[PDB]
Amino acid sequence: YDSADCYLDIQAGSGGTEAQDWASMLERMYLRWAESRGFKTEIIEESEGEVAGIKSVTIKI
RNA sequence: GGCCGCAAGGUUAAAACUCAAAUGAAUUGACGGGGGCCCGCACAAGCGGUGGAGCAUGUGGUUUAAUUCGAUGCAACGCGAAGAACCUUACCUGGUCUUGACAUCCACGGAAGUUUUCAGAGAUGAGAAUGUGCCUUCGGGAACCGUGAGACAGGUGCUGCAU
RNA sequence: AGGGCUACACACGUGCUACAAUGGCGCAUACAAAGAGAAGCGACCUCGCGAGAGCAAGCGGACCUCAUAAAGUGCGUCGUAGUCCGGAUUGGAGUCUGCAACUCGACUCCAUGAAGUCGGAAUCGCUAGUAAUCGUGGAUCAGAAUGCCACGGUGAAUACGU
RNA sequence: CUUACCACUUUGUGAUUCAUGACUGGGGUGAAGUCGUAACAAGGUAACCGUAGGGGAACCUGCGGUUGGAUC
RNA sequence: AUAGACUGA
RNA sequence: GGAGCGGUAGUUCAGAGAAUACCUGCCUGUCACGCAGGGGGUCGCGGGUUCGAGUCCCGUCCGUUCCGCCA
Ligand SMILES: [Mg+2]
Ligand SMILES: [Mg+2]
Ligand SMILES: [Mg+2]
Ligand SMILES: [Mg+2]
Ligand SMILES: [Mg+2]
Ligand SMILES: [Mg+2]
Ligand SMILES: [Mg+2]
Ligand SMILES: [Mg+2]
Ligand SMILES: [Mg+2]
Ligand SMILES: [Mg+2]
Ligand SMILES: [Mg+2]
Ligand SMILES: [Mg+2]
Ligand SMILES: [Mg+2]
Ligand SMILES: [Mg+2]
Ligand SMILES: [Mg+2]
Ligand SMILES: [Mg+2]
Ligand SMILES: [Mg+2]
Ligand SMILES: [Mg+2]
Ligand SMILES: [Mg+2]
Ligand SMILES: [Mg+2]
Ligand SMILES: [Mg+2]
Ligand SMILES: [Mg+2]
Repeated sequence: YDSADCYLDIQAGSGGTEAQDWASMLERMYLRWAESRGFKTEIIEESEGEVAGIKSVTIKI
């Protein structure tokens, strides 16, 4: 699968809302890194956090 | 498990495991959709605005080689900035330098300086002339430019949760 | 050295100008305060429709310059229309600083003439020379204010009360 | 030789105790999850006790009792 | 008359 | 296998609309709730009639039903 398209799943953990914000900060830099490499970005699913951030994101790169 | 009861259940009554506390009275604050008494353009009475339009300016976001850094409820957002074409500039691209742009200090060479060409976007580099002066134990040098050290310079680099 | 901080599918904050008749425009005519000026303030005269240009006094200033204040008053006109409102945007031609206004300054002249007809939820300031409104000056600064700081002109309404 | 006593051993049925057993009831710990906000102020329907019923859940309601309830 | 909730150094 | 019903906003339902949902701006110290302004599907898929089709007709996937028996 070295040349296969990758699918990234980011789920928040310990930290609650702050963890969700950290997850949102984590996915943003992954998307920007993929854009810099030229890879296509596709938001498969994102379950927005209750207060801030997103609990879980699945993005196809 | 035993006894009692139609039943609901009552009475007697543990163990494993887990924690370093649980708890009572009182004290100082803080808070209450508790009480009482007051103050402020805080409401109430008025006047004029913003939110709709265009433009100026700042910020978040996006973009970008860079879109420099900081300020984020009131108490950030015409804020640091009482003023970015160059400079400022701390950012990016490219061309360059490496005791250095900026300081002390050692030794050596030179006055310092003032003008002309020269190739480069410029930094810089190659020259060419001009003067080569002043205090002066006339013995010195003093200043100001270069060379070679190497102790050092340098940072708008991080932490305002060390100050 | 050049470029960027001025980038632009958007959102927010603070302001300026308007949506006009308590007004636009043309003519005439009164009343202020405060402040700065020597690599600076710049008179008078001449030229340019204009921004400004040439020449050249005065002043280190209660002396000279910046420097006609506007709102106001009189007359005329416009006559309720996106208009003789509004001046965004754009084309052309210029002036000034500065080595150099392409990115990216200010201003002038001709031309064009956008939205905007009083703004939803919501929200702000003000108790007297205050609010509202009108001009003037200064710091920064070679050039670059609708921002900041200060100066005066007209000048209200309302407060039963907690 | 025989009788009596009697150990080993055999049968049936109970008791007690240990280990284990598909499944199942509650209990204790969570540096983060979902649903509410029941208690602490008069906690926003005063709280609690016994009892009965009801409800995802903390809990709600009826009857009696207490102050270990504020304002008045 | 209505009015809920603030994880973890 | 036979006889009917359907298939439409992300979902559930009407015939291109409603509720929920989703943005944006408010309120709030922040979220929720609440207020205000918006957008969102071209009718499961194909053909044919029709000047004209989500609609009418046929075929096809797709789910829903009832029946499929007597020796
Ligand atoms: Mg028992
Ligand atoms: Mg009021
Ligand atoms: Mg506006
Ligand atoms: Mg910034
Ligand atoms: Mg810093
Ligand atoms: Mg620059
Ligand atoms: Mg430079
Ligand atoms: Mg501190
Ligand atoms: Mg800037
Ligand atoms: Mg500009
Ligand atoms: Mg003076
Ligand atoms: Mg006009
Ligand atoms: Mg219009
Ligand atoms: Mg007062
Ligand atoms: Mg000035
Ligand atoms: Mg200036
Ligand atoms: Mg005034
Ligand atoms: Mg409660
Ligand atoms: Mg209660
Ligand atoms: Mg009940
Ligand atoms: Mg009694
Ligand atoms: Mg909750």
